[PDB]
Order: sequence, then C-alpha cells, then structure tokens
Amino acid sequence: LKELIASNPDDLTTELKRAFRPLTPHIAIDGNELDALTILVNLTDKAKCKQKLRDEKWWASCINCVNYRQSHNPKFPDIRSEGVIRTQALGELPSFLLSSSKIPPYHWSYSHDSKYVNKSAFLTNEFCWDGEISCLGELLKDADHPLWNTLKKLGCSQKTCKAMAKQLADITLTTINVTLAPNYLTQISLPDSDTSYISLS
RNA sequence: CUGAUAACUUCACGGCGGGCUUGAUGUCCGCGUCUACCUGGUGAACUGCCGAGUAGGUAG
Repeated sequence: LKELIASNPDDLTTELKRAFRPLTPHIAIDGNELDALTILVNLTDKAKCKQKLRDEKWWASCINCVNYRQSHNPKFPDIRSEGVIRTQALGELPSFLLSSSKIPPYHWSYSHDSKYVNKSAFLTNEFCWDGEISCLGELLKDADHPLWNTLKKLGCSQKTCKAMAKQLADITLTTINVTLAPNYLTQISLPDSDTSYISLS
C-alpha cells in the first residue's frame, strides 16, 4: 500500500518493476491512475513517449497470455510439463491444517514459455483499484466499466479495437487442462477405503 | 501400492616478511575440647635315652 510515497522518493526506475511482479505487497492505483496504466502498457519490450505499443496487432500477443494464468504451477519442479490449472481449493479445512485455503488466492501468474514473459504485462498484474484486490484482465471484459475512458485518454485506440475487447475475453476462469500421457506429470495412488483406490497428482 | 518408476559432479594449486610490558608495595590483633569403659586358652601336646651342648640326635 505504497502508491505515491513509493512513486517518488527518488531512488531508481525498477522500484515499480519490483512492485507489480507478484512477490511483494500490492499497491492501490486510485489517485494517480493514468500515470500507472502508462507503465503496464510500456512493460512489454525490455511515459507517453515510447509509444506505437497501443493500437496495433500488439493486442494479438496481449490476448493470448490471459488463457495461461496458472493458479497452480504444473511446471514445478520439472521444466517440460504441459498444463493449465486454474481452480480454487474445492472445499474447506479444519483449524490445524495449513494449506492454500487458509490464505486468499490472488497471486496467479503466466507460465507458458520464454518469449511472452514481458508481453504478458498489462493484463496479468494486480493493482487494487478502489475496493477489490483485482487484476487488469478480469475487469476489462465488459462494457460498463470505469477507468476505460482513460484508455481513451490516449488518443490512439479506435472504437473498433474496443469491439474485440468486448467479446474476446468471455468465459475463461475455471478450466483444468492436463493430459496424463505423454506427459512428465507425477502421479500416485492411495486407498480411499478397503475396496478401491484413488489416483491423484 | 511411497511429489510414483530410472540416475557417477569432476580434473589442477607455496600466505608471507619485521618486533623490549614496564616502574612502586607491612595482613594483623584474641583463644581450656572433655567426662565413662572386662575381649572370654577350665584339665588340655605328657615321660625318658645318647651326646661336653640353649647345637644335634633317639624312644612309647
């Protein structure tokens, strides 16, 4: 919760880059808003000056990263492991069993390949607009949404590139897609009673 | 029916040079240890003989 206090203490550039990457406490983009959304649209290459990253087929590489957001990481710890898993805990746990039902689930991150790491900006970072701690890509998938005339603060995005952001991101955030063969996933089997056995990965 | 099933981290190596802990010093004064104590071998292994013999031998 260090939004403008951490914006200009005159340290260095990458204080913000350490602050959006989800291994840190969040910030809350409420007061100074257009100067922060010009950062995430400029975190793709590795303000308002290094443009032509706005209203092009840039969005074709920008839309492909929202499918791969990975609640759970199927590549841990072996590298070659294809899979997409995004589902919460499915139930509840008692008082003395620590798991990820006991902490809230808001640090999910792109894990597909090497090239699209920087181009997975602008829709996979989390910025706490006024209430909700929320991302940027699970918000711009509807029409009647604020901080979207601030997309028109930049006089570049025509309202036919708005017409794709209407209907591209429609139903995505519940899937599980792993195929057990041929794959490098681990799996075991355990008894559920003295009659059958349940496999689990 | 085990975060399941399989798995060689390896090769080479100079820590070295030099060096003054010193000067001075009063532990002293006094002092009652004492009283009382059963160790218990019955008669029991006795008497000659040779040799000058507190040595040596020898009898039943």
